[PDB]
Amino acid sequence: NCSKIHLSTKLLAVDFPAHFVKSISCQICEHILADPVETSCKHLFCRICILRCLKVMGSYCPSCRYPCFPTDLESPVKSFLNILNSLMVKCPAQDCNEEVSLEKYNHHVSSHKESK
Amino acid sequence: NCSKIHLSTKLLAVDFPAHFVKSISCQICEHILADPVETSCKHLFCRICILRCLKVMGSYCPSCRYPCFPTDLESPVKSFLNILNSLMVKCPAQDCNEEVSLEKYNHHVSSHKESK
Ligand SMILES: [Zn+2]
Ligand SMILES: [Zn+2]
Ligand SMILES: [Zn+2]
Ligand SMILES: [Zn+2]
Ligand SMILES: [Zn+2]
Ligand SMILES: [Zn+2]
Ligand SMILES: [Zn+2]
Ligand SMILES: [Zn+2]
Repeated sequence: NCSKIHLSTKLLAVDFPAHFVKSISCQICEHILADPVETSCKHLFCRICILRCLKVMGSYCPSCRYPCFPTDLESPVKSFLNILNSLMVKCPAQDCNEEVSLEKYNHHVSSHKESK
Repeated sequence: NCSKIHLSTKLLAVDFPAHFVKSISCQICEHILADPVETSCKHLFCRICILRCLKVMGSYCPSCRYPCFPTDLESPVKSFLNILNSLMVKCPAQDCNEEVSLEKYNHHVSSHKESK
């Protein structure tokens, strides 16, 4: 599943209120939004999660069921992207006790020193 | 009502996704949270809105209906307060076309020059 490529909200460093946690999560897969797109109805989903639902399930929003098309998919406003891209997350790599921002995460994972 | 003392979310400068807007709103009055407190169940309400509901309605969370007491009411985590206190809002005073942060709002309103 997308769990192999997406981050779980339980990796969030900060203990945020539940509705806020929900606001930065994909409304289909429930992971922290990865490449978020916004429907005409202002709901959020990872670009891949929504496109698949529109195909296999129909042209309706998974959240509210209002007509939804791939061509309607935009990027969330900048200020929202800023809040999301800044979330601090606890890296789960064994013995690593480091917390990094969502935008700096992939770099942190890669930069991890391998065994060899 | 609290509408005389609370700000409507339609005064928000930025057009945020609906679930995020919901996250920074009082789950009882629906205004932008004013002096937010968090229930044990991680839900948010203006300090005055929740205490009245606990009195007149019962000791249960308006959002989820899980037992709720005044003594359980804490302040939201700091990082959440930072996001909330920074929201940009469009002052509705006639001819004023100024946008200011939530924490600087009361100062902006007061500093408004009167007629006289
Ligand atoms: Zn996912
Ligand atoms: Zn997703
Ligand atoms: Zn929708
Ligand atoms: Zn690490
Ligand atoms: Zn209110
Ligand atoms: Zn309220
Ligand atoms: Zn609750
Ligand atoms: Zn003004």
